Order: sequence, then C-alpha cells, then structure tokens
Amino acid sequence: RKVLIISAGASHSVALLSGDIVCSWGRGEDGQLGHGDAEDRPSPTQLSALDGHQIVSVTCGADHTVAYSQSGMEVYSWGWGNFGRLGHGNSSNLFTPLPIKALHGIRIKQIACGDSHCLAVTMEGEVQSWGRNQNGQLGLGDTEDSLVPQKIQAFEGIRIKMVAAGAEHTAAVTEDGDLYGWGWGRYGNLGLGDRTDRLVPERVTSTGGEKMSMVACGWRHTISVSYSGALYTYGWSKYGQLGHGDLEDHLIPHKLEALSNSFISQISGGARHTMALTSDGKLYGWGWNKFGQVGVGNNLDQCSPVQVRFPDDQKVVQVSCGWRHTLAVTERNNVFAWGRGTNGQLGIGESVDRNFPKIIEALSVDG
Repeated sequence: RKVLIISAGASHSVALLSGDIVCSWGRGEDGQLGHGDAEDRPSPTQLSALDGHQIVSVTCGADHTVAYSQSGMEVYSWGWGNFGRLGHGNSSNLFTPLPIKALHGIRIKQIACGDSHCLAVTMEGEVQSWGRNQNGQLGLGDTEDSLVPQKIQAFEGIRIKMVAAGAEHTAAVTEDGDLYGWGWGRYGNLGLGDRTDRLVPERVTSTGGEKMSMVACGWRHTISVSYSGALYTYGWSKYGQLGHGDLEDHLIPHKLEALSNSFISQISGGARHTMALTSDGKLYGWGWNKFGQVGVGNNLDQCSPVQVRFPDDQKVVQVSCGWRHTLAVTERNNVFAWGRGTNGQLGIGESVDRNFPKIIEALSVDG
C-alpha cells in the first residue's frame, strides 16, 4: 500500500500504488477516471483495467490521464479526446484505458500533459508530442493539431532530460542544462523576453548564469529549478503565482530569492498557484488561494512562498497540483489533499473545499 506517484488535473486525481494498482477519483463525466463509466468518484477508486499491466507512472492533463509500463513497453490513455490529446488517431472520448499504438515498443522516460496536448521523452532523449497545436505547443513547426505522436525535429541531436506542459505552452530542459520554451507566450511564460508564441522550441538564454534541471507549467506561468537548487518563475503573477513578494509579470526567468537558502528538488504548477518541495521535505505554496489550494489555512492569495504544515511536521516526499487543488505524499506514507473539492478531486468522501492539508484515509497509514 505504498503510494508511488500522484498526479492531478482539472477536477480529477490519480495515484499509482505499490503492488501494481492505479487509483483515480474526482470528476468522471468525461471518462478521466477510466473505470468504464462516466460517474464521479469522491474516494480513491481502483482502476481495474490496469491491474497487472505493471504501470510505472501516471500523469493527468486537464481532463485526460496517461499511464505507461516499462516492462510492457506500453502507454495508455483515457478521458476527453478532443483535439487528439489521447494520441489514438481520432478525437473520440475513452472511458477505459487503451494503449497508444504509436508508442508501443518505445522506451519511455517521461510523459507530460497540459490542457489538450502531451509529450513523451524517450530514454534516448528524443521527444514526441500530440494533441492541440493551435499555439504551437507541440513544438513541431506549425499550428496543425496531431492526433498521433510526431517527433520534435528541432531537438535532433539534443538529448532532452525533462519536459513540462501547461495549458497551451511547453517547456523542457536538456541533459546539458539548457532551458527551452514554446507554444502560447502572451504572458511571458516561455522565458524568451517577449509575448509572442513559438512554433518550435526556442532556447532561453537568460537563465541567471545557470544550467537548469527541471521545469513545470501552469495556465500562464512557468517554474524552473537550477543545478544549485535555486528556483525561477516567469509569466503571469496577477494572483502571486510567481512568488516574488509582488504581483509583477516576468518575461524571462526570475530567481525566487526568499527560497535562495533552500534546495528545491521538486516543483509543480497548478492553474494559478505553485508548489516547491525542498530537499529536506518542506513544502512551500503560493499563488491563488480562493479554494484553499495553497494549503496555508485561509482563502487569501499569497504572493510569497508559505510553508504548508502537516501533522507532527512529517516531511513531504512528493507534490502535484491540479488546476485548483493540491496533492502530497509524506514520508510517513500518508497522502494529503486540499483546495477545491466540489467534484471529489480531494478524495475525502465529502466533496467540500479544504484550505489546509487533509488526509486521504483510503490511501494513508494514519487517519
């Protein structure tokens, strides 16, 4: 019963557990939960179709989910199908997982989903993308949607470490630490200096001197971390989601100085909030907080990082933001949720908003 991976989208939440079990909950009416029907589930619900497929990761886009198995060399997807986001060669919704034929046999390193597009990194550092491409977020050269995966040629030669997908933009880091951005850019969230879209990856030259190790994306903002553990945000800060103690927008990465003492080892981007996990198990939240999603016990927005408190200060080992809610796994193998819960995405049975971490009993040691 070790909770291994957590992911969250617009109104649903999925989890991989030890023993080869996927759980999903939240909004089900577009098929995002993968149980063969369109019913919402306010408690974690085992996804029987994936029992024993030896899944190793799960990732949510806004209204779909993607899973993959390394031993089976098989990627699966389900949920809302419009614009090709499920990658099956059509735009049909799917209420049960189905393998993406195009990726069978591919050795997958990582998958990232946005509102309507996805990206796979292979173990050899190439990247394929599919889904909505209206603002160039597939990174392939134009604004034509792709219902199946196509390789990003611009990265020929370059080995990609990690990708992240926001609403309509994309970001990536190479093995060498270069930082890239493409897609919708109106809000500066690509890090390039301007407000113009890019149809292929363009390299972020202004990285504060530093090689970058990870990336993460919200609706209109981007987060990046450097090899030294320093955190950088860029894009829209109307709700404080850039975390700099103001509401200024930034068109290039901007170091978050209040955290410059800490080593960030994991970042996540919600719609208009941000989560940063330090190497020592402290979870800092900020941004939009109308539904409680920052986890600091009130419903006031936060333009500076605030620590999310857990019982007996047990340390957080993993965090994932949905649009309007947050999920975290602790070292005491507990799972906590907070933010908007009106669709069951918190997984606590009763569908109500919570503004500080509340344990998910179906998945946690404690209660």
